[PDB]
Amino acid sequence: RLTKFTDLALRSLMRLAVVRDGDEPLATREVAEVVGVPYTHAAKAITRLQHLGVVEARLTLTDLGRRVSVGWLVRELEGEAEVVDAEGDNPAPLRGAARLRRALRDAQEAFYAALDPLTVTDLVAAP
Amino acid sequence: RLTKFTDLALRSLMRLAVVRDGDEPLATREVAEVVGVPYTHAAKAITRLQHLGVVEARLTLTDLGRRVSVGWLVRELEGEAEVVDAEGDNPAPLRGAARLRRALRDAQEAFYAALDPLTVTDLVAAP
Repeated sequence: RLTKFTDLALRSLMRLAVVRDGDEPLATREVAEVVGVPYTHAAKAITRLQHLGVVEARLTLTDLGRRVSVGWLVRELEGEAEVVDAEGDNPAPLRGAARLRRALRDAQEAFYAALDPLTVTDLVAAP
Repeated sequence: RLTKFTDLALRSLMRLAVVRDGDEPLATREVAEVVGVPYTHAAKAITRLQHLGVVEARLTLTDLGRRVSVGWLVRELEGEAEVVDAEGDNPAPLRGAARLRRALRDAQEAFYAALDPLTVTDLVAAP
């Protein structure tokens, strides 16, 4: 599974990918409603997506916002979760623990490897 | 990342892999201490590992307990977590949501694909 935040940001920019013509006014209120979350979590996602340069804030996607690999975007959004959340793991000494930790980091990289090929435009497509 | 339970069971049978000679008496009390968790969670892991046939309970590993693929074992331990935990996800309608859900299930399968090659004996090894 993923991160609740990583999820949130993905859904958010995925929704901002949707409208491309003069469809409507969309800001943090509109998208906080749309993806179905409080405004407090959606400001966090919108801003961390502005700091990663996908959202230009006057809200729309940037060209960066559309051509970016999702596996990398997930790495960047979920890596901070790997920092904050995994600091309170503190597991005990077990024989072979680090050899597993190696394997788990690898399988995670395969998870990310399957998501590196695709963009947000691939997510919200229409053949 | 993984499941707290999946983790727990892995560490448990990994510890039961350790002693193979007449080293000591090991039961659910000993291993609940060893991997550093309450007895209440460790009985759940020990039993779900007996129902998956890796632990013979008179506690040791079975031959099944040693030659099993970990990617499959994780699939089986974390799949029930995919049932219980993901029932309370209930996400809202988003354009392209199911195409993502496809991708996320795939990347997960790549995560598991990297863990399918290895056993518990590979985890607790010694070249």
